[PDB]
Amino acid sequence: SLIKNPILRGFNPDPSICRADTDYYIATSTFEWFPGVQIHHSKDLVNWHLVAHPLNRTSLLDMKGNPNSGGIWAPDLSYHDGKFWLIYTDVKVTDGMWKDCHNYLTTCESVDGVWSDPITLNGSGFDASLFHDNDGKKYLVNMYWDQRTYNHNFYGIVLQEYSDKEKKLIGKAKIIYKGTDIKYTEGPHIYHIGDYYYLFTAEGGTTYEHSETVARSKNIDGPYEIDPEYPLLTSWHDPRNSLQKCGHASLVHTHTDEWYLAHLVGRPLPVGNQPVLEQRGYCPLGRETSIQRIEWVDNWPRVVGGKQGSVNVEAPKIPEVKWEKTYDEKDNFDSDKLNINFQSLRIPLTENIASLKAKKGNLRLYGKESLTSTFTQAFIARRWQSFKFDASTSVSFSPDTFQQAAGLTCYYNTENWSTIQVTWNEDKGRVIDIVCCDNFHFDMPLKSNVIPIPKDVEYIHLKVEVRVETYQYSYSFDGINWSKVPAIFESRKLSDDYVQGGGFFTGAFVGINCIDITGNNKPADFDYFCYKEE
Amino acid sequence: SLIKNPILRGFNPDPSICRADTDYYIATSTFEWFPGVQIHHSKDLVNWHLVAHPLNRTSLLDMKGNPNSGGIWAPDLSYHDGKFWLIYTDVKVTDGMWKDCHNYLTTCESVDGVWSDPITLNGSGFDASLFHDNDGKKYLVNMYWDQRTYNHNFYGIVLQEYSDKEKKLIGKAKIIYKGTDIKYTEGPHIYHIGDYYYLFTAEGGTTYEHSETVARSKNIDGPYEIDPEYPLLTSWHDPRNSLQKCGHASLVHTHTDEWYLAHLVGRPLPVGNQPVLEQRGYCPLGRETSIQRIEWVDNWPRVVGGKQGSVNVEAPKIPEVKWEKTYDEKDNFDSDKLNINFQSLRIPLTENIASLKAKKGNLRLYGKESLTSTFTQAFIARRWQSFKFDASTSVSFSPDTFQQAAGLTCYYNTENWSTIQVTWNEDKGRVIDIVCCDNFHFDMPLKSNVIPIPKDVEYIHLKVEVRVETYQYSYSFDGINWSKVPAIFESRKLSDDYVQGGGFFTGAFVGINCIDITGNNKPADFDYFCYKEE
Amino acid sequence: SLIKNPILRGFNPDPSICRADTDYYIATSTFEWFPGVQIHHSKDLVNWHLVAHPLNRTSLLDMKGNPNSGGIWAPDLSYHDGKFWLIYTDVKVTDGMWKDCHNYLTTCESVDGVWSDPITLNGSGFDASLFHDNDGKKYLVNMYWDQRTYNHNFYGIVLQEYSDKEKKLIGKAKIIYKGTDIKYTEGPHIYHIGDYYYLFTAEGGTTYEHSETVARSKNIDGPYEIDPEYPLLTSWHDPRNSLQKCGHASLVHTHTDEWYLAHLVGRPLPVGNQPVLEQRGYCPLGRETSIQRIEWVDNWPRVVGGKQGSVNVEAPKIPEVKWEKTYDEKDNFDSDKLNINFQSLRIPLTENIASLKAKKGNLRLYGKESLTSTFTQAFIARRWQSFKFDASTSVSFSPDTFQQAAGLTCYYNTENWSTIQVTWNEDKGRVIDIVCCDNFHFDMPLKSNVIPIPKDVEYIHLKVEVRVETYQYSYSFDGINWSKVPAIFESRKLSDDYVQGGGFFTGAFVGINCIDITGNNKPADFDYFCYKEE
Ligand SMILES: [Ca+2]
Ligand SMILES: [Ca+2]
Ligand SMILES: [Ca+2]
Repeated sequence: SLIKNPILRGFNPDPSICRADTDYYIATSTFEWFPGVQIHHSKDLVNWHLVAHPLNRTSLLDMKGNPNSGGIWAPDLSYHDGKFWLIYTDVKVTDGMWKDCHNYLTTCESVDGVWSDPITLNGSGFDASLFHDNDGKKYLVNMYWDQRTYNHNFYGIVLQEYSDKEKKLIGKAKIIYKGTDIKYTEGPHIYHIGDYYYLFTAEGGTTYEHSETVARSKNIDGPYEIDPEYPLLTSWHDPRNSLQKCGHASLVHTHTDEWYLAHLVGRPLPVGNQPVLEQRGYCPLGRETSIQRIEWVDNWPRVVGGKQGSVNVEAPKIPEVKWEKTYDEKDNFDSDKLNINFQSLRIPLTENIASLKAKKGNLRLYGKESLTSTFTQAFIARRWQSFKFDASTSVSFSPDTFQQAAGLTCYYNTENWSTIQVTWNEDKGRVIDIVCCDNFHFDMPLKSNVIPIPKDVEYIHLKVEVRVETYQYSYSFDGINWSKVPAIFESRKLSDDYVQGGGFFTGAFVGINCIDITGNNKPADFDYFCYKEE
Repeated sequence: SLIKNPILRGFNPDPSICRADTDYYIATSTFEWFPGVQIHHSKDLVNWHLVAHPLNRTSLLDMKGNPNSGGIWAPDLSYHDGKFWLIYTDVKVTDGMWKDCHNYLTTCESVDGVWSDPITLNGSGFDASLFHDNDGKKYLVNMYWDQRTYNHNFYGIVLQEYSDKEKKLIGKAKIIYKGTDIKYTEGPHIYHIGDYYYLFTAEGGTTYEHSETVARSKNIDGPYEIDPEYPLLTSWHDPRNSLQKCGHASLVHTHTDEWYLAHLVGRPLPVGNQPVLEQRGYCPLGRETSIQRIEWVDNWPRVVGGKQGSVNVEAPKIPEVKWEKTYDEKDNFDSDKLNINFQSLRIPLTENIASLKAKKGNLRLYGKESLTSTFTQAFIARRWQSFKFDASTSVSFSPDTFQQAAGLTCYYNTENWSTIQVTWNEDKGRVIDIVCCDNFHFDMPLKSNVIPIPKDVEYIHLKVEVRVETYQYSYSFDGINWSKVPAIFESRKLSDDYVQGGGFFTGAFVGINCIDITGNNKPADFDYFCYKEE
Repeated sequence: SLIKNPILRGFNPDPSICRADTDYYIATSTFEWFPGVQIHHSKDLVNWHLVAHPLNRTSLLDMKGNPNSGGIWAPDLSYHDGKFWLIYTDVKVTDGMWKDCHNYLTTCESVDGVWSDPITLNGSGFDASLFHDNDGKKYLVNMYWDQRTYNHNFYGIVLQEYSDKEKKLIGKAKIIYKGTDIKYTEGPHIYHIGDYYYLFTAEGGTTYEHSETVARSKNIDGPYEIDPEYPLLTSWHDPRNSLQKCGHASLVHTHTDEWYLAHLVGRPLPVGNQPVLEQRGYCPLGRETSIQRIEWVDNWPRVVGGKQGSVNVEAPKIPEVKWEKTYDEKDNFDSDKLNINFQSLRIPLTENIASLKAKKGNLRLYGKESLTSTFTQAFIARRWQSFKFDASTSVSFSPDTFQQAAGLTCYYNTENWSTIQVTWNEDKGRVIDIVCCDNFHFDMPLKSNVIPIPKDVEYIHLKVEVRVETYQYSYSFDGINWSKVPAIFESRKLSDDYVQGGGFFTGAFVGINCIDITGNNKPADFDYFCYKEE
């Protein structure tokens, strides 16, 4: 039938699409969220399911203390010589005149297997991508960073041979391409198709000015000619399109000899009765992945349906394979494996932080550092993947100080979040309370009007109802009757477009956490986690 | 004989003084600078020498990724049962509603020995201090942090028994004191002298409003009565005093039965013809350590000469012992022990970052991340310890891209520094250039007028002349004749008082670094480092 | 009965005290509020009443378009040769490197009479003051402004002879005094007492650093020796004193041969459990006037009871004379003279803006510009003179567009106010709504929850209840039953200490206004204005 974009919803940027015989994979960036690199699978490009996170051990990925929207930027997944190859970037500095980062290569016979110890590559820029040429040679391309303050930082595309035999980059690196006048030249992928090397790049920056352009050359070294009809993909000029920020693309040639282009987009909340060119939108689901049909004209790729990118796209000629949901709407924590849709911040969880074993049918979180910490948070979360949903939990917790809190949280980064918590007060004992951070402005809007929790309540039920432009928390002591808490939040405030700083690259999550400042590691028992889209 | 304050000059805050027989030691905080905790020694309290940094391995101190002015906050050094005890704090969050941190205990027979594996304490607040009572019991006191947004964060002082036998805190923790109306109640120390437990606290915050106050109780638990003459120590009311920010003190009873008080101070640059109450001063030497003489009146300690603190103080009745200087004014790097006055950022130096062995008579730095990175900088530095000095070095470096640079740097934190570098330009090849960052605003003021370096120059000499309110760099190709580079910098911009953010707790350094963004680890060889105070 | 400071409450800064035989007057500055210069009168210094505003016509005072806290700065009232002399300053630029202003002289045989057409003086600084020497010569003193960006702006005090015969300043102006290291040298007054000319000056700026110092000379010309014990007056060093910002004084010698010192103060709102040195306070009543006793020691004046100034001060040896209240708690607008405690912004009211004749027993305000206009507002208001009070009104108004609004307002300046309004909405007709501006951040907190007004309600009753740290509006359709509108405001946000910008010199007002953007001048009739302190 039809592909319906986005195919990968909520936080799923920088799609790297990869064909392995008749299997299709997209790797997306995960930034500070662990484990690293989401890999989704499809047989038909219409239906997708989340199946792996290769970077799942400290030896592959060490992001303790990483800044928000540092860590895993755009990943590159390829398949060649009977194995998968993953190029990844760990970004350590996300703002200023430098973007210190490190690029690595790991491999694996399957995407869900145990990936090899990483090979050190370079760090001259992010967006490293591995090209396997048909003569058996291999090359890394990446953007080359120019820190000089009076220059634009995006110096062009650097190319260097990689040797699998020597496990290193070899020979000299060369700038092969400088990009167009749109600039922000990044995301390089090379494809050798017929008589040309095609160099695909993202341009314009990952905002509403995002695009993809194609250039081509008879030789890998260039010089590359820019498509006369550049860009290939962009909706910058069309503020009304459902898909915005169209860029950072990768190309696949299906086994059915068809051509598809994966790319990221943003889908703004309704902007309302406001100037359409000035207010391009807020995107709480972050950067999602969409896919377009490609046709060839005069040996240049072209986006079918127009460069703005379409929502409803002609599917390839492949019999459909639908997938079961990869989570239960109500997760009862009856398995010793945490659901693949849950991630934690920066580091691998250990039994000292989170346990499914300590108490059957519960997730026990042992309190760690606050919601503001870039080190160790006892906190697991999953993506908002719709503008309307309910998420909920119930938690058993016995705090005896305000330094202890456990609850349900909507979270973007360390200075942009809100939460409803079970905590403690000197005069009222156990209470429900609300805390939030709006671009590093902190508030507790209930003040003294916290809600006392009766001593005989074992599990406090906590719910968030996300309703497009706003959301609100509720609680229940019996799991049947719910009371609203009078604090209404704006969803746009958990968006790429609202958050401050050089790194604005993830999206809204909802999850559950336990804070214990005292160092006593107080446990909170969560009986379940629900997430139901409407 | 006179104690001439400050006794520990340049960045040396939060002094914890400790007597072991006739040896006196002061520990000061080091924040992100590694190895952690400076220990100075003295026989006479007049003459001090730097002798140790106990926190010198990752198992003791792991600050990779730590924020500026996180890491080691005020330390606590004591001597008892024939060994030294060091309480220390690794702060992970330096701003906002929380101050996530962790307290640890380590021990050693000597201050310059190999300190034992750390014992885990608590994290309810920083400023942890270990009190050894005369009945063989031991207690930890620290500040208790209240995150609640409508409350002052400084909830008071918490007390908990510590068991050496069990290697842990035991029993219940209790708040014992809430502080005065000055607030910012921190730096708790308990001394059991005669019939009272005395609780010393720092209050007012470590700015110009800093003070020390004393409270006393017949029991360790309280309740504590406050000195009717509080504070014990402060120069807030006297903006003309040479010593400012007088607070965070510790008390020593000398072996001669006299009483002295170590505390931190700031010494402002000249304020010039400006309102003396308004412009209290900028302190590029950070917070330094001074000592006051204490006398007793009605069982309360009192600072001799006035609570504002005196810059010169009558020394105890102990014959003078002077110490050899701990560095050479010209360090020729002919030894394979990096001088004790050099520190590096956050992590232990390895042979892959810095080497004295690779080339005899040289410090080789293998290029790592930029001056804005909280991860791995190939950068070693020493404190500004005077308002007027020269420092210089000479460097052999062959950069082939603007992503490589090595040079001489004045540095406060990742967003406050300036540097003169040997680097490369497309058109002129190897050149001398200036880069700076002023509260995260970057500049390269030479623009195109960078200084070409002749191909036959092996070592480029670089120098900074610091002259109280301004400093300026110059360079030499022969080691004798110098040319000034026309960028004049303001010393006040590398001061606690000027830098933005919640962590402003270090001081100006001067050092040498090598940046290589490419990942090639290009070596720079430094033939010497000179530091000479005028 | 004691003098109970402040003697002039609410916004009443820069007291210039003046004796005329056995009558005592104090002139205070009015900035943008018209008519200009308040004059209060007393027989006994204990009891004061408001009696005049000299600057009540455009030819004396034209402030159309003046910036906030521009206009009438400190005035100077004297009595010599059987008449009153008023020096006043019209400030046109309140921030940046200049303080463009103009000084004038007017005279009158009585404070409440018709003052003479102004004589043009100079513009070299504000705080001009007319000194009448005992030999018939007269002199103007003022501060002399230095705009140079690398200098403190306060160059010192300039002296120049003023000729009543020629109606101008004659001879050369000369700098006679440079001030102390406190700087912000301003507010010069000269008194020839015995063998000395005493020059009193304000220093430190009109914040918590405010003070007064005294210097003396045998000649009017200097050189002036500064009091060894300076300052004469300040509470800077005592953050707990009820009177703060003590400075900008004037000295009076009573007919009973006693000496008193009028000066401004701020009285902060309770600061709560917050650091007392850091949070010195917010003053919604602006700068008020107090009076101290002076005694003489070694021919230097000294404040009786300490430099900090006392709240309750011993009265002079003059029989008590108490005054009638100068307004009715409930003003029914039955007189055709608007009460003396009402002022308007910048310009004289005319019949086209406000009328008491149009409809007897009502104030009719004919709609003009918005609350953000520095030109023409149909808005009359009176000072907050206590931290606790109720003010109310009732209004008849038939808006037919959201461009029309009439109501009750708490107001500091064009970008700091709030109001409850009768206005109009497309779907609901006449409604009550809330508007506020917080340092130029505008909000309408009710959003869609406006309150419909029944068509049959003629007068809508509007009230504010000010209760120390907060205040809140209510309305009543029957004048008996009031309902609170759910929007709580912070009184601290209508204070000198909160408002942003270079001019922060007035204080909180409450009044009534009518806005009609359409240009149709729609009338709003107000039946009464109530102000009741408790
Ligand atoms: Ca369960
Ligand atoms: Ca050497
Ligand atoms: Ca009336």
